[PDB]
Amino acid sequence: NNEKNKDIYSKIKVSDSKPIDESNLAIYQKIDINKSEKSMPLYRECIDV
RNA sequence: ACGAGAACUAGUAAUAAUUGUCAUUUGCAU
Repeated sequence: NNEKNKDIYSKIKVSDSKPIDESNLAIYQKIDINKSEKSMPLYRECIDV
């Protein structure tokens, strides 16, 4: 419940990732999943499963 | 025909000699 979590932000440190080789890269469409499905006109590249 | 008249307070040598504008202190927490 935001217990001074902004202060602990400085006391928790995350290093960046190691590289991601291409073969795990693929393109996906944005899907608006509601009771009837709809597509978003553009795509986003994503990391594969 | 003046207790007068002559007569460079002159010559030699410097501000020198050893010293550092240094000693610590994250362009930092989203």
